Amino acid sequence: GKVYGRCELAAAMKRMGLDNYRGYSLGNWVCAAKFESNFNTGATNRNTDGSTDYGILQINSRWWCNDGRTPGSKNLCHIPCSALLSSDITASVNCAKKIVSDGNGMNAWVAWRKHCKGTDVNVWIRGCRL
Repeated sequence: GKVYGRCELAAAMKRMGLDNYRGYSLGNWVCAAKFESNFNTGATNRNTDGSTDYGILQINSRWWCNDGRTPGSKNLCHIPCSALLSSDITASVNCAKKIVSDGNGMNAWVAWRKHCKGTDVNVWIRGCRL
C-alpha cells in the first residue's frame, strides 16, 4: 500500500483509461482520490453499519467488494476488499468503472460531490506532462 504522488497517480489512471471514462475528465478522478484517501492506497474507514471503505477510492464493502465481515455484501465488483489495498491501483480502477456506470455517475463518491464537483478540476493534472 503506498501513498502515490499526484502526477504519478494521474499517469497511472490515464494509462488505465479513466480519462473521460463516462464523461469524467481525469482531474475528476485525481481530485476524488485526493479527498477520499489523500492518495493512500492502504486507507480503510469503518462505518456504523459494519461496512468498511477500502483503498484509494474508498470503496465500500456492503456493495462492491467482499471482506467476509459485512452484513449482506453484494460483491458487485467481484473482488475481495483486500485487493483494493494493494499498491497497484488496477483492482480499484476496474471496480471504480463499475461504480461510475451504476446510474449515478461520480456522485457515488461523497468526497467528489463535496470537494470536487463544481470546482476547477483541471488544476489537478497541471504540471504533469501527460
